[PDB]
Amino acid sequence: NLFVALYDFVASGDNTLSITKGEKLRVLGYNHNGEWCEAQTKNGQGWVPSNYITPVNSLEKHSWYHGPVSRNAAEYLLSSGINGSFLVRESESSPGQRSISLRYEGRVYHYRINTASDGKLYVSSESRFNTLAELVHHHSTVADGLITTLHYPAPKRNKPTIYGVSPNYDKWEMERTDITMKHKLGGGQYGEVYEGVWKKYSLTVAVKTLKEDTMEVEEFLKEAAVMKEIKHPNLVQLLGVCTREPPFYIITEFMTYGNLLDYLRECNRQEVSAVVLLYMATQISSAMEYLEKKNFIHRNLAARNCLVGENHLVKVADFGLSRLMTGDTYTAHAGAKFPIKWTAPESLAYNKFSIKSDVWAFGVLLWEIATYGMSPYPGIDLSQVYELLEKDYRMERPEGCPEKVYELMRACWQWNPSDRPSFAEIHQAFETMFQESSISDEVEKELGK
Ligand SMILES: Cn1c(=O)c(-c2c(Cl)cccc2Cl)cc2cnc(Nc3cccc(CO)c3)nc21
Ligand SMILES: CCCCCCCCCCCCCC(=O)O
Repeated sequence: NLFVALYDFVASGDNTLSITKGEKLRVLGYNHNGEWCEAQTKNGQGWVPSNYITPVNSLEKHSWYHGPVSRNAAEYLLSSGINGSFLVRESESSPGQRSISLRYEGRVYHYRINTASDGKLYVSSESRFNTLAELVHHHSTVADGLITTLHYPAPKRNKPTIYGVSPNYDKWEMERTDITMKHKLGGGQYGEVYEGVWKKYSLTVAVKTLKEDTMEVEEFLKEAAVMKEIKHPNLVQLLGVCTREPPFYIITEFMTYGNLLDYLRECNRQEVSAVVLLYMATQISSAMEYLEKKNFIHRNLAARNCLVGENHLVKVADFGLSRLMTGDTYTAHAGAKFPIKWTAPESLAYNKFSIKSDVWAFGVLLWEIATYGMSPYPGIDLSQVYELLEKDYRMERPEGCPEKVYELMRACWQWNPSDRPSFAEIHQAFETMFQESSISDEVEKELGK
């Protein structure tokens, strides 16, 4: 029953324990939701995140084994590699089905790993092995059917998200004196949000403070309440709150690269190619699929409200969320002012919002991504937007945008909200979109034309 650490973890919450990647551990038990476990190492005993470690008898211990990663995600991971960079992944839908993804001369080759009647694994029928590791080791020395050898495991660059800072049940409150406030973020577009350092861990964070005469208190507290319940890799994560006395604080993880809109407008388009844009759009759809299933609506989905972290990780800002049984409608009080270009027709006309109006906004966000941040509805005056949309006018396909991506945009922009796809359908559509050629290849066909 031994485990090995897959990522480094530094102790700071006094009941937590520091571990080093590759070190062995004995697990004693789990916390209330299984997300943390009490472990013993040669250095001590304490709580560590459960997914930062794995059984010594598990495939995850191998640097090249990335588990449940999709074909498209694999192409993103390997976009930063070289000839011979590779990884082994498993199908999320159908467990047990694995494939090798390998980079060679700027292209990624995908190979299904076959299993014989006696359980042996192989890519080439002439070379079968008892275990996955033996198969990889064999192809690490001779290509034997593959375009080239498997030489460089794709790095696992991102530590798994930890939903909070403690293994204990509800321990959100923290000491304001342990927070050093720094400069405001976003030039004020997000309100009173500042970069800060959480001394106790010398950890950089984002802090929203309830200064007098700004946000209404009930609103601020509801936001804090909602955020305690949100747990998804692509939604900004809450780390703590200071609600014992003013100024109230909401403290979250810090996204280092700012918002997606600015990132796309200022990026190196060589580095941030179509496979990277697809990777980011997919992450956003995953976050929205979660809100959809958890009965929340966003109402402000746009690239300026998506934040970018390391290795193109993208998280949707989750301030302002509203609780709404998925299928019901939320009505805004007349007079509410909305960002017209991202607002669905039923919202513009009747102030009605639902997860379907978020689907419409996602379509506009997808167009912003595909254009590297262009302002929507170019060549059109806002006063005529609703009228034009009613006549079935929709933005034109962005230069180089693959046809299937634009069709998804058009599905999101169906006039009747019930005709639009769900976020579950949208996420699944991205994952199955380029199965017989890469997005890179499709962009080519679109341009060459
Ligand atoms: C702008 N903003 C927020 O509003 C929240 C946040 C908070 Cl503090 C409370 C509740 C909900 C959210 Cl989304 C979290 C957050 C985290 N990271 C960042 N990073 C960021 C934003 C703009 C510019 C830069 C570059 O210095 C870096 N910006 C963030
Ligand atoms: C999910 C997002 C996928 C959309 C990707 C669109 C990529 C467009 C690339 C445009 C090609 C550059 C043309 C040019 O400037 O000469």
